[PDB]
Formats: sequence, structure tokens, C-alpha cells
Amino acid sequence: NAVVQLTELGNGVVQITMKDESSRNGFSPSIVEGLRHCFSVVAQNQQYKVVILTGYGNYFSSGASKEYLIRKTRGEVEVLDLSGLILDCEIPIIAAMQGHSFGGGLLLGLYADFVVFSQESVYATNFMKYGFTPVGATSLILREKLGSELAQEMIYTGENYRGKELAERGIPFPVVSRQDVLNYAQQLGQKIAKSPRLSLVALKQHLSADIKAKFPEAIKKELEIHQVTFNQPEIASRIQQEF
Amino acid sequence: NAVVQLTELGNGVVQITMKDESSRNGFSPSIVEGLRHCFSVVAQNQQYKVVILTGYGNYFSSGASKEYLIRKTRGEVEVLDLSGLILDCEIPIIAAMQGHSFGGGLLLGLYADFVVFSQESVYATNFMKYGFTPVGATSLILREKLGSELAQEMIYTGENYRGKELAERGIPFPVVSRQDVLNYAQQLGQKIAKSPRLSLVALKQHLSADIKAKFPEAIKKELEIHQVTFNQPEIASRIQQEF
Amino acid sequence: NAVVQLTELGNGVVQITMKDESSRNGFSPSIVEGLRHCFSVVAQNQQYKVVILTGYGNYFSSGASKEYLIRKTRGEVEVLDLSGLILDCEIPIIAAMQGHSFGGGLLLGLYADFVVFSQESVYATNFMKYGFTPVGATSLILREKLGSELAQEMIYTGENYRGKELAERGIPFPVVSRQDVLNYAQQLGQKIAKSPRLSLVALKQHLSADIKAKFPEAIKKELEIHQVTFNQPEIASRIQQEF
Repeated sequence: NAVVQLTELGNGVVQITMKDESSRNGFSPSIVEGLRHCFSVVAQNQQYKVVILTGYGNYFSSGASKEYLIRKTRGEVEVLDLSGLILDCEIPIIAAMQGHSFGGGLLLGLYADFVVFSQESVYATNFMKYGFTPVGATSLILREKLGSELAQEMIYTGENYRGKELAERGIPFPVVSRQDVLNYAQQLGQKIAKSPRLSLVALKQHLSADIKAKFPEAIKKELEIHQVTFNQPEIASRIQQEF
Repeated sequence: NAVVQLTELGNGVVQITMKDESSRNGFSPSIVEGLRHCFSVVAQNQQYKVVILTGYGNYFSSGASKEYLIRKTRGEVEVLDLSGLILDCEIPIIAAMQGHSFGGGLLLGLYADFVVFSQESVYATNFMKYGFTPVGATSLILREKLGSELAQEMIYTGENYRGKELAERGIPFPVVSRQDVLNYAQQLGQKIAKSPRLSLVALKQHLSADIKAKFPEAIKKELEIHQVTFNQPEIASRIQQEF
Repeated sequence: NAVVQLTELGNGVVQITMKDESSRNGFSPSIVEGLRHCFSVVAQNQQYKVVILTGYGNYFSSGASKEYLIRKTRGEVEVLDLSGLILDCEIPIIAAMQGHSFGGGLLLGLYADFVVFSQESVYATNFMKYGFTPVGATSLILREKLGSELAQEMIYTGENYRGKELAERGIPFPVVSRQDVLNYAQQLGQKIAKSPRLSLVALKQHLSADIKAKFPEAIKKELEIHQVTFNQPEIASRIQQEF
């Protein structure tokens, strides 16, 4: 079966589940194509009103693979950007992050309208751990959703934070036990799905307008800086040591 | 006596109390005219430095009446907007929300410079409960004052939140026992009233400038979307069932 | 010895310590010249990656002296502005506020990229206590870093808040025991210093861009209002009574 599956939960709530065990829900060709396909099925089905995006087991999304980053050091690829994919969805998305989220994987979840974290799992914007600056409008999104101070610490350090540590820090999102994350997202989705679809779509467009306006320039600015900081002598070795 | 009364608390602190029991401090002609009158008396009395706006009993403001909304479905009225009224006041306002606040009633309080919530009372931006989008620059104000995440949940769900639940959620305002709300507002007003009036007025103008700049466009945008989402087939029936 | 001293902590982390006991780390000529000198030494040493700015004993910075304010009432001076000095530093700064911070002294710390507060010490933007409006882009910075609601209360009241009270209020920064403040800042500095300097500088420039864009107009606007509110009949007497 496909590594990304769409299921119906009732009342217009649907669940898109990522299960690429081989990459631990990394940004693999299978995951990218599966997400694109599942979101296209959603766009086509006018009865759907809320999407819950979730992972499998211990992983929500581990983002770009270390093998991919190494390939990048030899200038062999370009930078993947899934923002368009998620941001194009016209109905509300809840990211039920029941497992770990790293790098673009944390951003993937934070692109959503609502986010649920697991107490026991680990979250990081770890670009700076490898020694280079973020991509994907990380600072725009993280500052908007997490608050400027938490965003800044996470981005500068690149460190791994448990959900429980983030909660203690005053993150504005629910942080619950791993076994409760998806259930929490589902209950919230059902509350939201009580509204007419037309109203949900209109409201989401209204609420997203300010960030969407700022997004293309943010992505561009971060890419330009990333190209400079990634292409420095010591980066290849730093990436080697994170294996 | 008038349903809206102004009393002096000393040192330039005044209290405007809404007590329209018949409408439960809804946006009745009596409440609108009483607020306009009390704020005009305030504008004229240069010795006043801080206004505390409060309700009576279990209600701060229940906003627009369900009978009014039904009338609206038959296109019989226009949309009331009290923002100009509150935002024109040149001295600081503290909304002592000792009781429930719904819809425009919660916005009325959130237009103020400082807000105090009751632990036991219920608060909602419930437009989406009836199935249509907000008016009154709800998303501008709620996102600015409550933070984007709480604002988003409240707006999308339209649900009733107890003050205690909001406090647990990390709302940036004081949430205290119902019997302590007005006393808390009064003590804060007295602290603020220690400054010269000229300084209070100058500071308030400075601090309010950014939001006031964004307000006319926000009100307009929300009205346009509200007109579309309100005038859909199923709305009349949804309103009927909220009685 | 000089009242402002730079020491190396290892791995590119340096500490700038203010110790003007005579003024309690006020904005004295010695402190201003010492800060300028220590930041110039930092700018010149490309091996440095993080600055920790701290005070001595019970004081981080007491800001402008009351004797200076009195001199100002007779129109005898101009307004000191250390923002340029701190904001010009191209590497990340952590303000380890182990002691009290007042007025410009609190702003001095809040200009930094990261801030650590002491539980037992007192913090105030106390301009309004003397009866006039702030300078130094206080409302821009405080609203951005502390959140709009806490910022507003602090600015309007001008009152002294213990670190513990701020923590209870949900300030987005660490608040720890006085004896732990500098150690906490040092550990954070060491985490940040793991990144290449080029990346730290590029990231800081990116993250600071939005506020830096708004800063010159904010400083100007606040100065203009301050000139009006400071030069009112009763201010001299209010300043006299704060001695």
C-alpha cells in the first residue's frame, strides 16, 4: 500500500497518515508524492471540512534526510519546499504530531492551522546543529506560532526539545501524552466540522492572509542566506558528525 | 433610572456600569444609548483619568440578541458597530468582565486597554456556532490581545470557554474569582490614575496607533465576508436551533 | 580598573561586566564609555561568537540618574540613547540581569537577543512613575519581547515588578534565582557558540531585520511625545518626591 493514506473519520473530518517507516517519515519521494496525492483527493471531495495530518509510531516527520544534505554539499540537488502543498489546502488542517518532528518536519506541522504536540517526543529546528541557517520561512512561521523567544532559542541552538519542555516553556499549543495526541486532534476536528464548509473556507482564507502575504519573500530571503551559510568549508564535516 | 450609570471612584477613576437586566446587557437600544451618553459625560469631564467598564450580576455583555439575528436573516437591519464609541475614548479603559461575555460582547471588552476575566463565567466569539463568520474586527483584536492560537480556536469553534479554562490556556490577562473582578479592576485603575492626565492621554494615543491604523480595513474585510457567509440557505435554521 | 570589563569564557563566549558601584550601574559617563570600549574590543576580535552582558551585586542597570532627570527639567541636557551601541553588535548578546533593572536599564537588557531575569530582583519601566512618557522605543521593544499586555501594564503604571511576579505573569523569558542567573546565561551562550560565527552573524541579521526597520521611527516618535509630557508644570516636583 501507499505510504500516505487518507481515511474518513465522519462529519467531513479526514485523516492523512504518513507511514514511511524506511525513512521515518522523512521527505522521501514516496512521502512527497503521497502527500500531494492525498491533498489532491481532499481538494476534490467537497464534503470534507477538516484534515488531520499525522505520522506513525514514534515519528511525525524527520524532514530532509542526512544523505540528502550530504548530496547537497556537492551541489547535486535543489531545496525541497512543501509549503505550497500545505498552504494551498483550503480547509483547516490539524497537525497531530504524535511523534518526533525535525527540521522541515517540524515546519510541515507548523504550517497547519492547529498543532498538537506529544509530551514524550522530541522537536527541533536543527539546521544550526549542522551549522547553517534555516529554509522554508522557519523564522516567519516559528515566531508567529511559537512566539519570538522560544522560536529564537530553538533556531539558534538547533537543539532537541521534548514536548514536555516546550509546555513548561509556555508554548501556545496543546501538549499531551503520545497516546492521546491523535484523539485530541480528532475531537478538535469534530468541533470545527460543525460549521458549514463555506464558512470554514472563508474564515481560513481571511485568517491566513497576513502570513501568506509575507511568505514568498520570507522563503526567498531564507534561501539566499542558507546558500551562503551552507556553502562554507566546515559544513561537510559537521554533517558527517551528525550521522 | 438609566440602564447605564456612571459613578466616581476617586482620584479620577470612574466606573460605567451596564445593567439592562431585560436583555442581559445585550446590545439593546437602551445599552447603546446609555454607553454613548456615559462616554460623552466622561469626554467632557477633564478630571477623569481612567474608566472601568463593567456589567451587573452574571453578565458583562451578551452582545447582539438572537431576535436581532433572526431579523437580519430577512435582510431587515444593518450591523451594529460599537468600536468607534469605545475607541474614541481618549483615557484608558479597563473592562472588568465580572460575568459572561458573548460575541460582540466579548469584543466590547477586548476593545479596552486592560481586561479582567472571571474564573467562573463563560466567554465566546460564537458567530461560527450559528455558522457564519465574525464582524467587528474580531480576528484583528482577538489575535492581538489573546494571541493567535487561542484566538483561532475560539473563532473557529465558536465554543463557550470558562475564564478558568482560558487561564489554563495561558491567556495574557488576569482571571480572578467573580467576586474579585471589579475590585481587581479598581485597584489597577487607581495605580494608573497616579499619572498626570496629559501623560495618560499621550501614552494611550501612542500605544493604540498601530491597531487603530489597521481597524477600518479589518472591519470592512470582516463585514464583506460576513455578508456572504451569513446569507446562505442553512443559516436561518442554525440560528433557530440556538434559541 | 575600568568599571566595564571584558573577560573570555571559552569557545568564543565573552562576558562584559558592568561594575560602577558609585552609580549602581547607572548610565554614568564611566559606564557609557566602558560599554562602548568593550563592544569595540568585541567587534575587533573575530574569534568571539556570543556576548553575555551582566552587572555586579544587586544591580544590572539603574538607567538614567535622578540627578540627570532634575538637570533635564531645567533643559540642561539631551536624551542619552544606547540602542545604537547594543544594536550595532553583530553577534548574539545575552543579558544576564542578575540584579535590578530600571528605565533605560531594563531597555538596555531587552535590546539583547536573549534575556535572563532574577526571581528576587525588581524590574520597572518607571518613566510614568515620574509622570512622563518613555524614551528609547520602550513600547516597540517591550511589546515585542514581553508581549503587549505585560508591556502595557508596566509602561502605564511605572511600577516595580519582582522577577518572580513577572514569571507568574507568563513572561516569555527564563526567571531564575539570583545566584543562578549568570550561570544560566553562560550555559546558553555555550550552546549558541557551537555554530560557526558566519552563521550566527547571518542569522542574527535576518532575525533582527523587522525590529531594526521600525526602530528609528519608534525612537523619534517616543522622543517627541516625551518632550511634551516631560515639560509640564508638575513634573519637577514629582521627580523631587522620587528621591
